[PDB]
Amino acid sequence: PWEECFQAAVQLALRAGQIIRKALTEEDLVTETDHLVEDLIISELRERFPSHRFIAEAKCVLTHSPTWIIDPIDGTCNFVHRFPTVAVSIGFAVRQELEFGVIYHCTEERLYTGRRGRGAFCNGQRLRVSGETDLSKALVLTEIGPKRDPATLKLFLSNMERLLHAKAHGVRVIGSSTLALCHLASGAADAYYQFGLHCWDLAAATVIIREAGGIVIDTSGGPLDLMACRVVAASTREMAMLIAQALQTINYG
Amino acid sequence: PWEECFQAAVQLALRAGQIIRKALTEEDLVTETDHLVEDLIISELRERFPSHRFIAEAKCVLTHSPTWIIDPIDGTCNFVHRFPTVAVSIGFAVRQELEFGVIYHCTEERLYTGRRGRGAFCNGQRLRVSGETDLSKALVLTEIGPKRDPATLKLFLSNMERLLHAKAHGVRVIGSSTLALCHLASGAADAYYQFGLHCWDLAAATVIIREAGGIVIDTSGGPLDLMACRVVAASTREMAMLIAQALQTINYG
Repeated sequence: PWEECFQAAVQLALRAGQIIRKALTEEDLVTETDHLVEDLIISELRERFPSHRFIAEAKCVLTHSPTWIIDPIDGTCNFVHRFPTVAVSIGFAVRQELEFGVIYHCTEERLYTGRRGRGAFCNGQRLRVSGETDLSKALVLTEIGPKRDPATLKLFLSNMERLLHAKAHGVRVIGSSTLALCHLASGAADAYYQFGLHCWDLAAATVIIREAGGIVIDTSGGPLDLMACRVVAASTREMAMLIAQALQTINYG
Repeated sequence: PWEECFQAAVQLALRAGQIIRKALTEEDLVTETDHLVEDLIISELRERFPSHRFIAEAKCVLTHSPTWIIDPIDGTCNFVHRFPTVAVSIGFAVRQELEFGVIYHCTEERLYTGRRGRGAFCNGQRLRVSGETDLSKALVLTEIGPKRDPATLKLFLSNMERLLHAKAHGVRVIGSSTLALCHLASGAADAYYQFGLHCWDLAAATVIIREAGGIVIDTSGGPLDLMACRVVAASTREMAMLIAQALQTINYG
């Protein structure tokens, strides 16, 4: 698939961002809009492409038929706290390979879109990653998984410690893996990494991060594995490795 | 002092944000705008209030005469990386006590202003902190100091570890202490904490964080000390303590 679905996704992404931007208007039970958004998006594509499959929130089991990997609201915590960093992400795959991705920054109203072989764009502007190969001039982004047990957050702190020790020019934790991947998608950041993020968070962000220079691999260096809750994206393969090589396998799924 | 200076600060903050928003337009030597901004701001107030003193970037030595504590650009790193989170902060003090504060989010165009006894406002909207007393429902913000030696970033990771362990509902690192303090200033965040941040970073943010419920104290619980590169702000005295009590003295100045 191509064009028709891509346009449908954009329009849904936008309509969605609106309902969630609006939902943010006033004063933990607003996990209803999440549904409403996912409900809006899916009930419509499921009615326009009846043969398609849908992946959202074991479950993630990607087939060869065109499937939509959707994250109605990335950053619920931000949302529940009205911290203006939340998104809607719609990625589309066919033949078990990511075709396009659409990500809307609801409050800032930034629409990141990337179609394979067609490049990446954020509100009309064509995104290009940075060329940053030196991990000492890198601006690394990350997210603290959903866990909290002393064991998992032992390698978390240490892993961040390694990057910091690595003389890392700076690390940011914005609470929205998708939007963080979108910063890397543009000049904004030089690399992202994490464990515990699901397939619907990197589905769309990867088509973009790729269509704009960038590289998305496994926390091992190996090829990207949607099923494994782990990823490492960066401006260049150089950086993509120094980060991965310096990481330490934690365990999510 | 009061009114006249406050208006002058707003206008300078705005004009400043513009030059820096504009400076962000295109493709590490743009540490000139920093000067230009600080130069603009100071050369004008120093010409409108000749008897005033100015504090900016030992140095911080606050007197009883009206002095301006200025941070021309908070978040140079973000700036150097075009990560859309950078600010201009202008705080004003008289009688060794903070009178008002003005903070401009250059890209988002958000103008946080707070005058003691007159409350806090962000673009006309009146800010109020959250009521969050439970550290398990808190959204904590922080910043990694400018250091990197293994010792200082031993308590950093551990201190964050303690909050996380404390079952902290979430932690964010946006690279802009002022703007983070402004999120806490509004509903956005429930608490902030850090070591290694200078007096010009919390000068203005404190008048605001206070004029909106909020509390700003020392990482010890004691009263706020501008001179010490350390602060702990929060929605309520409850939270303000759990955070402080669980911290571990690091050392900056």
